[PDB]
Amino acid sequence: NIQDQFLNQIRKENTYVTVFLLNGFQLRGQVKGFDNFTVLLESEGKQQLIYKHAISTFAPQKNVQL
Amino acid sequence: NIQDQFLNQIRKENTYVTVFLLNGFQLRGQVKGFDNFTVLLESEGKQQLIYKHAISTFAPQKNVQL
Amino acid sequence: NIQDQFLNQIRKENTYVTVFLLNGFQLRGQVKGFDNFTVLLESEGKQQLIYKHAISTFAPQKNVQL
Amino acid sequence: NIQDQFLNQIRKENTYVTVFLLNGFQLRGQVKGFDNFTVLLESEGKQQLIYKHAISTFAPQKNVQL
Amino acid sequence: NIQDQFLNQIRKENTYVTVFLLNGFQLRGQVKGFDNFTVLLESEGKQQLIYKHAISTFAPQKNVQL
Amino acid sequence: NIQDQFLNQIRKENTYVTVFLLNGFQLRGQVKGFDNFTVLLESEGKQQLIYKHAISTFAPQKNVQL
RNA sequence: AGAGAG
Repeated sequence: NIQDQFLNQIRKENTYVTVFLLNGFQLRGQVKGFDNFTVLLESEGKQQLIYKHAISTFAPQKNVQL
Repeated sequence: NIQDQFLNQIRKENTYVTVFLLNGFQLRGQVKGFDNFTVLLESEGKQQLIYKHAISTFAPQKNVQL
Repeated sequence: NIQDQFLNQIRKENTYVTVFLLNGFQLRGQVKGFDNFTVLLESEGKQQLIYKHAISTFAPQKNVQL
Repeated sequence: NIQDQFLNQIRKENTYVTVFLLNGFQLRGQVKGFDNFTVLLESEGKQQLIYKHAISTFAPQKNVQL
Repeated sequence: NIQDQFLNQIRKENTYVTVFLLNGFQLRGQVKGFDNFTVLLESEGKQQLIYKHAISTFAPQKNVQL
Repeated sequence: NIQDQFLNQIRKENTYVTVFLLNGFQLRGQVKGFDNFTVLLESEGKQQLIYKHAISTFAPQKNVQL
């Protein structure tokens, strides 16, 4: 499982991440949680629960070790 | 399971929530209930059954306790 | 199950619902049936079979009891 | 199962159908086949295999008995 | 199973096929193979692995035998 | 399985692929890993985790053997 | 957030 490798690191190394969404919107934050369906993003003040189905791409601040 | 503590908790506390849809359209209100597939939002007196497949992000009012 | 309650109640009541589609399009009419994948809507004497995957939000005209 | 009722009739009564798609495109034809994933449309000369996932709505030429 | 006789047959006969994507973009070519999730199209010398979730419609050259 | 062959072969060969996204967006880089849900792409020293649900087409630079 | 595909 890359996805889970990727995301748990980005989570415990508190990396800043841009989340690109399906529509083109770009969100920036830190991942504080994830399950099979959803990502929990700390992003500009707020806790936003993102549906994985609406995410296109994670562009990390610093590249992850996998 | 974060999705489900997120949703149940913002439901118990009538947190005011911004739901952003996949299309960009954004909706505002409170979650009356949810199941596997759908989120019942009240939106100023009014009921909207939203499919979660049409939902991108929950941005609640202040931060819940997970 | 909120979806099925919500949806059998609007079918029963013969409620006028706005169905916003994923593209923003809006239909209106009344529900005549559903299954796990589809909603049959009458909208001006015409039956339209809508897939639930293309639906965003059902906004009914009087809130529902569930 | 409405979906299958609907579609098998529209198929054996050779009804003309507009298929509205997720993007708004409108296609017109007769259903010559369907499986769980796909619809076979006779539509302006050609046999087009449509993915159900890309279909929003079937608007039949004459309303179906269900 | 229509999808699968459709695809295998247009693959055996290098039928020229218009694939319309979900976005409207349309692509033209021949199907080299397919699996559960993906259609290998050759498109003038060139290989494109397309996810079927990104595909709306197959419009082949003349009509195949199903 | 064509997808996994296709994709392990471009990962092996270190091929330059264009990945067209569902929105039309184009990325380019090379595949470093995949799982059943995601592709890890390096595109200019940066790792991007793309979901397969957001991918339309992988257009590689030299056709693949499968 | 009222529908004809590069």
